[PDB]
Amino acid sequence: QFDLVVIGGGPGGYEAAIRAAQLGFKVACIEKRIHNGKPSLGGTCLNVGCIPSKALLDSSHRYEDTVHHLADHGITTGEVNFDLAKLLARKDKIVDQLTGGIDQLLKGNGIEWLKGTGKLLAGKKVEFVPHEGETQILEPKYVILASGSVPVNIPVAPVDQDIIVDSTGALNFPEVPKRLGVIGAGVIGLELGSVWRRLGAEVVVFEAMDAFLPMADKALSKEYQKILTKQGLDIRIGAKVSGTEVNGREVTVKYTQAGEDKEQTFDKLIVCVGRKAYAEGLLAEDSGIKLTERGLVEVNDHCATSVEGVYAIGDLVRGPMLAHKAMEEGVMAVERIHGHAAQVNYDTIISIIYTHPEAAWVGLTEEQAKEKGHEVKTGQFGFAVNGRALAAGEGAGFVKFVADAKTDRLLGMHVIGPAASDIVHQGMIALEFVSSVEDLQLMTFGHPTFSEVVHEAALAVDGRAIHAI
Amino acid sequence: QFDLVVIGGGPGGYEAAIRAAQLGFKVACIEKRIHNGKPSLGGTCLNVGCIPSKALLDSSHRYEDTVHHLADHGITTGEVNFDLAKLLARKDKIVDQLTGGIDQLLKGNGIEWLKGTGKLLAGKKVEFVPHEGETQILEPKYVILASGSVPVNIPVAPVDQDIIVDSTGALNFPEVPKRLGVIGAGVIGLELGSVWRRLGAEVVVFEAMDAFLPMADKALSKEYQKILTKQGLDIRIGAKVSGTEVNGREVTVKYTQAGEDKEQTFDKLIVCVGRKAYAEGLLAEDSGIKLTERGLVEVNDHCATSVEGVYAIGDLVRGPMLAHKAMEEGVMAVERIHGHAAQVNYDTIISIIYTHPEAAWVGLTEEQAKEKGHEVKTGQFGFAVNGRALAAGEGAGFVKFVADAKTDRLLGMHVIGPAASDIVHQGMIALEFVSSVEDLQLMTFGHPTFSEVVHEAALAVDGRAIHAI
Ligand SMILES: Cc1cc2nc3c(=O)[nH]c(=O)nc-3n(C[C@H](O)[C@H](O)[C@H](O)COP(=O)(O)OP(=O)(O)OC[C@H]3O[C@@H](n4cnc5c(N)ncnc54)[C@H](O)[C@@H]3O)c2cc1C
Ligand SMILES: Cc1cc2nc3c(=O)[nH]c(=O)nc-3n(C[C@H](O)[C@H](O)[C@H](O)COP(=O)(O)OP(=O)(O)OC[C@H]3O[C@@H](n4cnc5c(N)ncnc54)[C@H](O)[C@@H]3O)c2cc1C
Ligand SMILES: [Cl-]
Ligand SMILES: [Cl-]
Ligand SMILES: [Cl-]
Ligand SMILES: [Cl-]
Ligand SMILES: [Cl-]
Ligand SMILES: [Cl-]
Ligand SMILES: [Mg+2]
Ligand SMILES: [Mg+2]
Repeated sequence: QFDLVVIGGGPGGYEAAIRAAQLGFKVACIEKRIHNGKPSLGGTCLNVGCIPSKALLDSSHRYEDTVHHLADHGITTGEVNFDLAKLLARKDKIVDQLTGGIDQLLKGNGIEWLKGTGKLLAGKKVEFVPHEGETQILEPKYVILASGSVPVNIPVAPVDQDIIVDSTGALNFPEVPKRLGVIGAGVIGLELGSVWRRLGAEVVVFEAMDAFLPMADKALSKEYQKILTKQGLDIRIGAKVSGTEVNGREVTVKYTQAGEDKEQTFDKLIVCVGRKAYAEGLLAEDSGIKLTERGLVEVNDHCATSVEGVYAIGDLVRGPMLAHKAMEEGVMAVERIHGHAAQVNYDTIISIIYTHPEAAWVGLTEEQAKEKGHEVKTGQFGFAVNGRALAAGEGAGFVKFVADAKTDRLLGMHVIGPAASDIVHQGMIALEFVSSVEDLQLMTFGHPTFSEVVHEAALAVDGRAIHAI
Repeated sequence: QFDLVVIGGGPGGYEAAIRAAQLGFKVACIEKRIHNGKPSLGGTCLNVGCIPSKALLDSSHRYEDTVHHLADHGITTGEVNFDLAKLLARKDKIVDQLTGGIDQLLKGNGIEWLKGTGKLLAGKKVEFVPHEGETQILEPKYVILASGSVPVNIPVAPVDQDIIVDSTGALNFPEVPKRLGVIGAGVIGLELGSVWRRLGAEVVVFEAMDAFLPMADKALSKEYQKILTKQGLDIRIGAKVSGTEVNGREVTVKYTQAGEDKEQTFDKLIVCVGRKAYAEGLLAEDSGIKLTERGLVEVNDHCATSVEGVYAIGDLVRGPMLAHKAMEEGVMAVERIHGHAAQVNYDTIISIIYTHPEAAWVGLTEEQAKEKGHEVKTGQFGFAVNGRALAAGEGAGFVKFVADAKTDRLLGMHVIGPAASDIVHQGMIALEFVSSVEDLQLMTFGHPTFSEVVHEAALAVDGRAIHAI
């Protein structure tokens, strides 16, 4: 007998299950994934997404760093080699450890992991079809839909798991492709392209839109594109793929650019133009759940669906398709079910791109602030002259703040540089506390540290950074 | 002619000068240092302190990582070697670039750098004795004393800057010593010891006191001692040096620990038992400035001396001997001179140790909180299970929070691990905003990041971390 049934065992689903167990609910988490013959919790994030991509980014970064960034330190290595199979096996081991860890967490919280598929029926009943055995009809009072996402498909570039792959296949190439095409220049394509480029592939990253990273602050995307291009990442803009032709162990990409039909041949092609909500087999025709024209489950600000007691979260519903967004939505849904007015602040959700250097941002871009009626003032300071960055040999990028000129209210923070993914949390925290730019100016930041650039950027908003020319 | 005269061109002094110039004052900064044959600003921090030590820590960390932490990633190399002269030259070039940078900042701000010594005479008069030129007596309205510090000297281990060196010589060894003795297990000794150990030295560190890092939280110092010892730093607690003996190119350290007289021989010995205020040639006998006990210029909370119009900042006065403390006291002194009730919060000053892994803390330790009357609750979470840390091969250490059990007020943060120097700024900001533990619990931290360990530790304070087994 379960009070709450969660359909989906990804970041959203398992976080919700754990929080519910902490609050006294009798919980079931239904998750169908079987990864290399083992049922596995963790969703996209752990099994074929965030974690594996971060592992390959770290290993490939170490390789590039060893070949190209040791000479200035007076360090020599002679030959430098990588064994791709060992590099990939390390990633697989990390994934195994982490998915085993979540399984242990559910067991420790007294949560039952139902291995199989779940479907929401009328009256909030849930059909559980196990991998092996008798189908069960559960009758919970509450249900959290957390079915996540899958890759967007491009009909003219069909994935075959061999020459043309999606992000899953891109994390598993058995050899480094000599020529690699990547369709999509969002966070996923930039990261996957960087991994293989560092390991020796000649990479072309296609972006069909006329703009690079459209949701990022324009100053950030402009500088970031410049930085990635400088590293050898060939980002091709205004290129719309119109067809593909697989001939043996090669694939030719036909694309339109500047009104002309062009072509380029690659050894492997990655299709990563985004992800879409996945809800196949999620809802019975009489579930009573309202859908949107774009394929999402409709919810309000608190993730509540049209059916009382049924919440929907993560990549399945509106908002940035990020792991932490799914996790906090899971917690919010459970707390709401339990009567607490929990709320995710969608204006303080962090975005990170794990390239090197990293890019990260939170809050409003300069354009968004202007669009929303703010009289805007901005300020930025670079890592180029930062003592810590020079010592580390990582003097590139900057910290930019967006603020209100009338109230001095901090509205957004945009960063490219060392420790960007952890530095952006400083801005996120300041935003949660409704910080003014002055609040940050009055604080003592450690010296020498990458973080003091944050302080200098705060001073620069009012044109008074100490170390500015 | 000058409104303000600052005696000392270290972080405290030049920071004060620039702020003063921004506020419209005509400023003179008197700095005597002659480094590598020419006059140079930046003080201890830039010339023989923070910056050069950070450069060597980074290069030595690269060497160690290349020898020992590439195999797990499937990366192999030929025989790894380092050219010590070139490694040191890199550090020297970074210091030269930075010192030149400060010089051009003073000129850009319309500040006159007087190259020579300064002395506060009666009636706020200041005697400038240039290195080359006529001596002049200036009559400013305000004076800031920022003469800084120098190492503590111990007649038992006299510095010849060859066999027995202080922190300055320790940053310039012409060859890696096979056996290195380090007197002092403070931040500086742990860092200098780590540099040379990484480069091949067999290192022993003597600490006179019965405790390791007594100002740190006990849980942090305990784990940190274990980590550093396992790396190869033989940290000898309660080891009091009674004498040194130099025999040719070797030095025997005689010392007492646990009741027994012992000795060991080394190729080099570093003396870094702390730093003391430096005020030689700073004050005329009739300057009118008050003193305390050991050797500090007495000042109130705003760095005001007993003489109206005269302030004293940085290592010259009470408080943590840190660059950022000097920097903030310099800005405070200048804003007080200008009429504003500026204030430095000494309970939010960050301490960082730049070993690998890094250690960092801010606020109250668990013992300090109890001493001040708080009913204390604590929470901690480790990087060992953090996905980002596993991906990076940095899975060690933890984040620990100290908080009041009755009011939920956050009191301190203590970190060992990846990005510690930057993660600790998150705690610093939360303390500046008078954060409760619940405030941090309700925030969305990015996933996967080292920073989400902060969130888990906040939740662990109330025994509800989602990922705690
Ligand atoms: C290559 C790549 C890299 C990424 N990198 C990052 C990053 O750096 N940072 C970041 O924040 N995000 C990243 N993401 C996105 C992140 O993985 C998702 O935002 C996150 O996994 C969404 O979590 P979720 O719980 O909503 O859905 P999912 O993680 O997709 O989990 C849903 C789970 O439910 C299961 N399921 C679906 N339907 C049913 C059913 N009817 N019955 C039983 N089980 C079902 C699925 O098997 C799936 O495992 C990345 C994604 C990819 C593909
Ligand atoms: C090896 C080492 C590593 C360190 N690492 C760190 C770290 O990681 N983080 C950190 O926060 N701190 C660190 N410190 C400490 C830091 O360098 C000091 O706290 C900081 O430099 C203090 O700045 P200041 O302006 O008070 O004095 P100083 O930096 O000492 O500057 C004072 C300057 O004034 C000059 N002077 C003195 N008397 C006169 C006079 N009468 N006339 C003219 N000039 C005069 C001196 O020559 C000196 O150049 C380190 C120190 C050392 C030795
Ligand atoms: Cl994808
Ligand atoms: Cl695939
Ligand atoms: Cl913008
Ligand atoms: Cl201490
Ligand atoms: Cl303690
Ligand atoms: Cl005294
Ligand atoms: Mg066009
Ligand atoms: Mg306020």
